Amino acid sequence: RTEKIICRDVARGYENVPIPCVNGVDGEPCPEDYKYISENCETSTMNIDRNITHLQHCTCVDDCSSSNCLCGQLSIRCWYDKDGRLLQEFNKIEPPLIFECNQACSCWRNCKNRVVQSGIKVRLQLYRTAKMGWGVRALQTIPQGTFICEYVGELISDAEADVREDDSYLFDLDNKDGEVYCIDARYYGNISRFINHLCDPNIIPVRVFMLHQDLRFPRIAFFSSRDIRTGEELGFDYGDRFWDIKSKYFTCQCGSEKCKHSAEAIALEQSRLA
Amino acid sequence: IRTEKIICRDVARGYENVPIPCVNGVDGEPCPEDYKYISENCETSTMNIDRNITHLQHCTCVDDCSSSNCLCGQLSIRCWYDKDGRLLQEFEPPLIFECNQACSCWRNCKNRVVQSGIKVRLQLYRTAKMGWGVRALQTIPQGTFICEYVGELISDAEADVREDDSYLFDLDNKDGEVYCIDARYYGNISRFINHLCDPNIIPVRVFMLHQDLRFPRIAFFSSRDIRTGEELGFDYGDRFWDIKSKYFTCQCGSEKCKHSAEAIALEQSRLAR
Ligand SMILES: Cc1c(C(=O)N[C@@H](CCC2CC2)C(=O)Nc2ccc(C#N)cc2)[nH]c2c1C(=O)CC(C)(C)C2
Ligand SMILES: Cc1c(C(=O)N[C@@H](CCC2CC2)C(=O)Nc2ccc(C#N)cc2)[nH]c2c1C(=O)CC(C)(C)C2
Ligand SMILES: Nc1ncnc2c1ncn2[C@@H]1O[C@H](C[C@@H](N)CC[C@H](N)C(=O)O)[C@@H](O)[C@H]1O
Ligand SMILES: Nc1ncnc2c1ncn2[C@@H]1O[C@H](C[C@@H](N)CC[C@H](N)C(=O)O)[C@@H](O)[C@H]1O
Ligand SMILES: [Zn+2]
Ligand SMILES: [Zn+2]
Ligand SMILES: [Zn+2]
Ligand SMILES: [Zn+2]
Ligand SMILES: [Zn+2]
Ligand SMILES: [Zn+2]
Ligand SMILES: [Zn+2]
Ligand SMILES: [Zn+2]
Repeated sequence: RTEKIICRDVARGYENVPIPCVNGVDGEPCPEDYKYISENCETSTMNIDRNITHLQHCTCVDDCSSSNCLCGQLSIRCWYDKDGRLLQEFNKIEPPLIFECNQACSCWRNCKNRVVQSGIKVRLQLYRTAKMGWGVRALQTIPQGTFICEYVGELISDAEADVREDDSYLFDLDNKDGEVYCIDARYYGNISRFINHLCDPNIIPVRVFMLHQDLRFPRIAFFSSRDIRTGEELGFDYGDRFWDIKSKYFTCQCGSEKCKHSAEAIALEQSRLA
Repeated sequence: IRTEKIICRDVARGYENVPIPCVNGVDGEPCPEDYKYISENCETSTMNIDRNITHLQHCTCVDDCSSSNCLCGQLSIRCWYDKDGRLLQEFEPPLIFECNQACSCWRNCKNRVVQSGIKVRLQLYRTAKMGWGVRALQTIPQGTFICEYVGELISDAEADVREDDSYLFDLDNKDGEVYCIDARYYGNISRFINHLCDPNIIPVRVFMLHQDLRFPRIAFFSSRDIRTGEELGFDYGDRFWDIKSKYFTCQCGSEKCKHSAEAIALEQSRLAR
């Protein structure tokens, strides 16, 4: 079947680049059972602290590439290299919080510590996969450590998440201390709502602070964990919490030799304990 | 002969769509730094703007929002944008409702002028008699968006007690409590726009990515064709000058000046008759 292009830009011009949609698998048209938003939204108010006097900020008179940058120190160091990519030694299993520079800092808008707030730069495509519904793939090579996109949706409380019927787009912010919040991309979301789980993932989520530092509401940034080839599907590890629940209802279709959540893998992890 | 020096390549530090340089060919005054340049309004207490996406009025247009059927255009009061993004008015103050994240239209539709930011080239420069001012670096057709009045959102009760009121902009909320934008400590290029009795820009209230009626945003549009080099200015209003004329008079130098010593005396002469 021909790979028809069915939307020139699912983001309707809201991103720095278009995100087209194609389907060469079945007759499903472009997905429209949600509202594309490029930045997080609220229905009920979350009362995010946006008091500018509450911000920690730097006093740098350079490009914030020195070890003197107070915003880099809020994460030990600035984990961005000169090209805006995560460093090699960056912890990819236990990422630190990133504090980017903000409107209170003395530095310029193009300092070295503003990667996520500058938006999508790589060419992505929404496409129909063979076995996992819609997915997202790269239309270019992407070096390791490159910012891909943010997990964008509706900010909700943990209590609201628990009464939501469809949890297939629910991202837990993992607030360890105090009030717990989630991003639900079911009704409002961006391209990230279509990114599938891979047991051999090529992107990782990182918690980032930009225009506010209300620690209840980290923003979720995906960075590539290795070099990604053109045409390669993007995916992150949804985590054992997700699969511990969902695997009762469906198993992983990633098809990797390393797959941890397939029907075969589940049967092995069960036949063992027996 | 004193030469003009470029003393800052961009007072906005890269936050605007274009750089806004500062020059001084008048005196020894250094680039103004007794404030924090911000490109968007800030808060220093709980304002918590209502951004509930489900409560935004929005349109369903599948075109570029150029038709009269666009709900957002229909909500706008006594004004509209032409095909080039220029504001036309009837001349009750105008009120603009731009399209937003809830509308079905694209980010580049015809009802997105103010939210797309500064497009005209402006310069902060030292004036002869009015301190710093802002002038055009290009021809600006009538109705063109110039810049937004940006600063610290405060309640009118807080505005009543601020010590330096030289940068205080009253939003004049009709229904509900009144709020103000104070650009004294945090502000953008607009904090430097002087009063002119022959003004060439006008402030217009606008809603964009929220419709929290406490906080219209203030957008300046040209009220006539402006030539390169002309100082930009708006009418600060009689309420400003009724109070401030005790302390200083208007130095705009226009033959139409309303607030010089001579104009005030003449107005007092007219009232006495
Ligand atoms: C992967 C991850 C998450 C996360 O929420 N995943 C989602 C899966 C992906 C969403 C796109 C769906 C998840 O588990 N949903 C979920 C769980 C249970 C039920 C039920 N019944 C329903 C839905 N939260 C953090 C991570 C991290 O890697 C690190 C962190 C600090 C950013 C914190
Ligand atoms: C001009 C204007 C305003 C406005 O606040 N001006 C400022 C002057 C300019 C600021 C850049 C300084 C103003 O008066 N300050 C002020 C008044 C009294 C005292 C004392 N003691 C101190 C300071 N507010 C609207 C307008 C309009 O034209 C229409 C509107 C609907 C947008 C509503
Ligand atoms: N590895 C996977 N194996 C099977 N199904 C998956 C896998 N990854 C994602 N999915 C499906 O996609 C859902 C998660 C969505 N956030 C991803 C986009 C989804 N594919 C869609 O078409 O809307 C899951 O709840 C599954 O239904
Ligand atoms: N027409 C005017 N005549 C005299 N002073 C003016 C005039 N317009 C503005 N000013 C001065 O500028 C102040 C308002 C500021 N928002 C404008 C920028 C100011 N010129 C500065 O250098 O910072 C007023 O309180 C006056 O001190
Ligand atoms: Zn810094
Ligand atoms: Zn910086
Ligand atoms: Zn900083
Ligand atoms: Zn798998
Ligand atoms: Zn419309
Ligand atoms: Zn609209
Ligand atoms: Zn529109
Ligand atoms: Zn005057």
